[PDB]
Amino acid sequence: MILIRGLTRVITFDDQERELEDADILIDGPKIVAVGKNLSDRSVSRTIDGRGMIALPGLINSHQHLYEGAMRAIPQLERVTMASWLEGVLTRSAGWWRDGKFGPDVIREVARAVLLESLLGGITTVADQHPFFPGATADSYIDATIEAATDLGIRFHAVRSSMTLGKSEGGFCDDLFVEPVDRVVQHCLGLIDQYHEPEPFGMVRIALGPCGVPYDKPELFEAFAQMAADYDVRLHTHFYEPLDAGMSDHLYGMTPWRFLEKHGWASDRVWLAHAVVPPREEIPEFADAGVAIAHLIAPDLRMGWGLAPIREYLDAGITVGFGTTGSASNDGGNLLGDLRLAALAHRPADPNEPEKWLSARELLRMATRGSAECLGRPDLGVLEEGRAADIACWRLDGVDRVGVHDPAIGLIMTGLSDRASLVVVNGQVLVENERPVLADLERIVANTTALIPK
Amino acid sequence: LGERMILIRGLTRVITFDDQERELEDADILIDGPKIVAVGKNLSDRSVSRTIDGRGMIALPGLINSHQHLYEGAMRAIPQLERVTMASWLEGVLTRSAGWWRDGKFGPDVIREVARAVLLESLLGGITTVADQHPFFPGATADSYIDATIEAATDLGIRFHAVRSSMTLGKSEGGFCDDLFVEPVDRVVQHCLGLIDQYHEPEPFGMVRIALGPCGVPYDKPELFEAFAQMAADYDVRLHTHFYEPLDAGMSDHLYGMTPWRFLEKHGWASDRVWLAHAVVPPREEIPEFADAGVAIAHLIAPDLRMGWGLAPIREYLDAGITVGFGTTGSASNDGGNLLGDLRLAALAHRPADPNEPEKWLSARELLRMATRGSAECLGRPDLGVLEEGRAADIACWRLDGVDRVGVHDPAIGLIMTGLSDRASLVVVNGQVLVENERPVLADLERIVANTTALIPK
Repeated sequence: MILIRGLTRVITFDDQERELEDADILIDGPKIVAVGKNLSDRSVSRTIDGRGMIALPGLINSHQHLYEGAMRAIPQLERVTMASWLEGVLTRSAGWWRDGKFGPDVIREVARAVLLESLLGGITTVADQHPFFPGATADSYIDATIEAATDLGIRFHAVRSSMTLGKSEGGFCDDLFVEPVDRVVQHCLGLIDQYHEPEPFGMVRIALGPCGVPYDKPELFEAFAQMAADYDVRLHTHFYEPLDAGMSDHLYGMTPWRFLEKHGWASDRVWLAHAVVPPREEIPEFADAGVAIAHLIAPDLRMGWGLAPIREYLDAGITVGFGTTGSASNDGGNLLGDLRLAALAHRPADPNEPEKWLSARELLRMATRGSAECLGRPDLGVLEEGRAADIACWRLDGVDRVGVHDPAIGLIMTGLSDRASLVVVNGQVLVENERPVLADLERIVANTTALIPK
Repeated sequence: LGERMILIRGLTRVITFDDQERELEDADILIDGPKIVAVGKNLSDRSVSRTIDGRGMIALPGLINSHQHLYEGAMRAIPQLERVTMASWLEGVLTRSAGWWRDGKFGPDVIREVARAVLLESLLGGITTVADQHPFFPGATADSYIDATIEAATDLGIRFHAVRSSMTLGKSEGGFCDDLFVEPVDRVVQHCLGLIDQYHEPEPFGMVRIALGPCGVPYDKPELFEAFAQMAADYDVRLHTHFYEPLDAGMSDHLYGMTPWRFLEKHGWASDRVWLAHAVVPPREEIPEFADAGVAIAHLIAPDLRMGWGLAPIREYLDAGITVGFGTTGSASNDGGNLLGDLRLAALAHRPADPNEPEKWLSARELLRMATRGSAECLGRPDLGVLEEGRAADIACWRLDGVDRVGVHDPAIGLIMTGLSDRASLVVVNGQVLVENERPVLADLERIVANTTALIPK
C-alpha cells in the first residue's frame, strides 16, 4: 500500500465536509483504505511526505474537447460571438480532416498533451466530447482519445457526440456536417460494447452526447434515452445557451427543457452543460427531475454569454459540477485556474448581497464531488475509505502563498501557478514534484507539436 | 560601448510595444549596463560578456504593477473577508492593520519581510516595477513603512515606486479616517519632502521614486490635494488617488456639492502629472474631460470584481485616447500579486457587457500593453515599458514550449489565454538578471519564505 503522511490540510468533501490537519491518506491498489491522523505504515510499500501540502479529491473536468488543443490562441477566433466561433472551429476541423492533417495519429497525440496538462493541473478524471469535429467518427477519434488516456493512466469518460440536424431542416449545424441518426446510434452501441467499464473504479466509460436541441434530431434524443436505460450509461447535452430558447420555440414550439422532458431526458441519468439562461420557473423542475449541471465559466465569459444562475441551482439542491470546455474556447485545460474566474466574476451580479456569491469551498466541491455526480461516479470526488484513490495535492509553502490564512481559499485566490505537486489516479502516482513520473514530458511536447496542423 | 554587455539570443517572439507596435521573430536583445542597446535579428556579440539562449521564449517589456499594498501580503485568504462589500472589507483591513500595529506585531522588521516576499513573487511573475501604496494601514508613517519596503525592494533589485498615502479628513468632518488616526496636512507634507530628499532618483533609469497619494476625495482634505499639486510641480513627482469607486459621487456631493472630478479639477489635480485608481463609475460626459486633462487611469480588474463593483469602461477610455495601465492592488483584495494572471480575468470578464459587439472587447495585445507601456505612462516613466534602444533593460520572458501551451498559434494571445502557470522564465531589471529558469538568481527563496512566514501576525 501507499501512505501519504503529514498532509498539512486534507479536504474530504465527505458528507460532514470534514477537513483534517497534519493527517494521512492510506492507499491500497485502486482504493483509499483510510483518512486520518497517524495512520499505520505496517503494510506500506512506500510513504510519501505530505508535509506542506493541501490534499483534495482529484479534480474532475466534466467537459473537454481534446481535439481543440490544436486550436489555441488563433487570432481570428480571439473576440467572436458564438456563431462566428462555431463556424471558424467547424471549418478548421473539417478542412484539416479533409486535407489529411487531422488523422487518428494526430488526435491521439493532441489528446495525450492535453490530458497530460490535465494531470499536471491536478485533474484525475476527464470527460471528453467532440461536438465541433464533424469527421470525428470517420476519424476513429474516440479510439484514439481512449488510447492516449489509457497510456497516461488518467481516468476517462468518452462522450460520443454528434450534430444530426442539418441546416436544411433548421439546424445551426449545416448539412455538410451531419450523420444519419442510425449511424450515430449503431456506432454508440459498438463503443459501449468495446470500451465501457461499468464496475466501481472503472477507468474508461462511454456516455451519449447530442450537441443540443438546436443541433440534433428529436429521434436521436429518444434513441439515446432508450440506450442509456438498456446499457446503464449517462446522457449529456448542452443546455440553455443564449440562442437556444428561440431556436427551440421556432423548430418545436417549446422550451429546451420541455423538449428534453418530451424526449426522455428529464431524468437522473443526465448532466447538462452551461445552463446559462433558463427561465427561473423551470429551475425547481430541474431539481425534481434529478438532472445535473456543469458550470463552464470560462467559455460563458469568452463568448459574451454571462453568468449562469449557480446560486439558484445550489439553493434548489441541483448537482453542480465544473468544466473547462475545449481549448478553442478557454483556451487552456486549467480547471483550478478557471475556479478563480467564477469566484470573482459572479460577484458584480449581486453587489450588495455577498452571501449569494460562490465561495472557494463551494467551487472546489463543484470541481470534485459535483463533477463526480455529473458523471455518475459515486466512487469518485471524495477522500474517504472505500472511494477511488484519485488524489490531487498542491504545495502551500511557496513564496507566492506566504500570508495565506485559509489554504482552501488560498488555492483559488492566490498563486503564480496552479501546477499540482502530487497526483494519484487509481492508486498510481502519476505526478510528483510537479512532474510526470511515468510520462516523458519533453518527448510528448516535441511529438505533439510536430503534428499540430500548419 | 562596454565589454560587459549581455545578449539574449534567438527569442522566438519579441513584443516591443514601440510606437510602431513592432514584433520580431527569432530575434535578439542587447544590453549594456542599465539600458537596452539594440533590438533585432543577428545582433553582434563582439562587446558581449554573456549570451543567453532565448530560444522557445516570448519576450516582453517587464510588467509594471501600478498598484500594490505590500502590507496586505499578511492578510491573504482570511475567511471573514472572503465575501464582503467594500464597507465590511475596509473595516476588516483597517481593524487588522491598526490592531496588529498597536499590538506590536507589525513593526518595520515584519513589514520588510512581508514586502520582500511579495516583491519576490512579483519578480517571479515577470513584474519588474512595482508602485506600492498604504491607504489602509493608518500607522504606516509612524511605523517607518516606506523605509522598510524600500529596503526590501533595493535588496531584491526590483524597480520601485513608493506612494506616500494618507487619510487626512477625520471622522469628525465626515471621513472614514478616524480622529485617532488623522495626520495634520503639514506633517504629511513634511514627511513627503523628507522621503523625496532621502530616496527619490529622478534621473533616467532611477530605481526608487516617490509619489504622492491621498486615498481619495471622500478621505482627504482639499488642502492636501493643493499642497501635493504644488509639490508635484516643485519636484516633478507623480500624483495618485483613487477615482470613481462606487459611492464616491454621493460622498463628494454631500461634502462639496460637486463631482469627484470637479473637485479634482478645482484643486489642481486635472493634469498630466496624475494617475487614478479603478475609475469604475464616472459620469460618461466627464470622460472627454479626463482625456483633455491628460490624466492616466489604472485598471484594477481583480478588486473591482472581488468587491462586486463591476467593469470600468476601459474601452471608452482607450477610445478617448486616455492612458490605461494595470495593477493588482493589495493581497487582501486579490488575493495574489499575479498581474499576468489578472489580465486573463479582464480579457474574459468585460465580454458579457457587450455580448454582440466583440470589437469592443479588450484584446490580449491591448491588455499586455496596459501591463507594460500603459503602467509605465501611469508612473511617469518614459524610460520603461518598451523594448527599444535607449530604454531601460527591464525585460520579462516566458517559455512557450510547455505541454500546456502546445497548439498555441499566437504567443501573445497564448500568454493570456493558456497555461497552468504564469511563472516567468527570465527576468531582467536595470540590466541585472534576477530570475532565470524560473528561479531567483540572487534571492534565497527558501530562507525568505521561512523568515516571512515566522513573522506574519498570529
